Amino acid sequence: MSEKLQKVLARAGHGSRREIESIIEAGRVSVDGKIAKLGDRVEVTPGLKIRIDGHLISVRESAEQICRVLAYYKPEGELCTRNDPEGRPTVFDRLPKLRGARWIAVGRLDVNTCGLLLFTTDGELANRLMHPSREVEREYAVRVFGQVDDAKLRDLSRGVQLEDGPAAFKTIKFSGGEGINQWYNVTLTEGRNREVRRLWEAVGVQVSRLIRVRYGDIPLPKGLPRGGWTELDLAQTNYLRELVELPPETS
RNA sequence: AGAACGUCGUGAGACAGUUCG
Repeated sequence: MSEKLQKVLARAGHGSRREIESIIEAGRVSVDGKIAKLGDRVEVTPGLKIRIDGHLISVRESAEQICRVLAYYKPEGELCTRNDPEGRPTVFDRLPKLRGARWIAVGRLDVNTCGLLLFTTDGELANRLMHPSREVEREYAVRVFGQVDDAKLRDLSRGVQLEDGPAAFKTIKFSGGEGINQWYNVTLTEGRNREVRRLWEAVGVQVSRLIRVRYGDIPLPKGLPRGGWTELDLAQTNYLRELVELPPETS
């Protein structure tokens, strides 16, 4: 009943897992006064003393960790990265400051794509939401141009061959016309690169606009400005946890 | 082949990884 040291320290807000591995590898991290090595595990208990460069780090048990969730209306022009080699804007730039924890992005969006991005302090929740084993729904509003008929919708639902293998939309619903364009709401239960655009392209349809409008049981909040965040309340956080079989928080 | 982040994993490697660039 233990965890890799870098998992614990990342949860505590002291860097990413792999960043922390570098610090461990450099002999800078100790447990109970003894230098830790890469791969070491610890069991968080009240008296455990983990230090980085001699400085004590306050840590928490995994199951008792802070589980906050934000809904963010990700705007075009921001990257889903914590460290862009080129220094371009990121989705983390305006999120509220946290100590003793950090925001984890639940998946990524393309820079030029708008829509809902969840963040959470709880990396178990994050992975359970992202990993396709639990088949969490991602819903997009898609504006397309091209011939579409029920046969095409059938093909997209039953599986088409993409460059990186078979893929299918889980649901597809016509949501309205506009000009020489139609809107559809579609869902996927995985998240391959540009998958929504590439599915439509595979059946000869081009995508002019693409907005992520729901992740799991959390819709893009009504009235949330583009580029704005809002924090989910306890009930909503618990609903999201329950979706991926995590127990509810009481706080 | 340029990166990020989670999750497993005494470090060798992994995921039904994530709409990265």
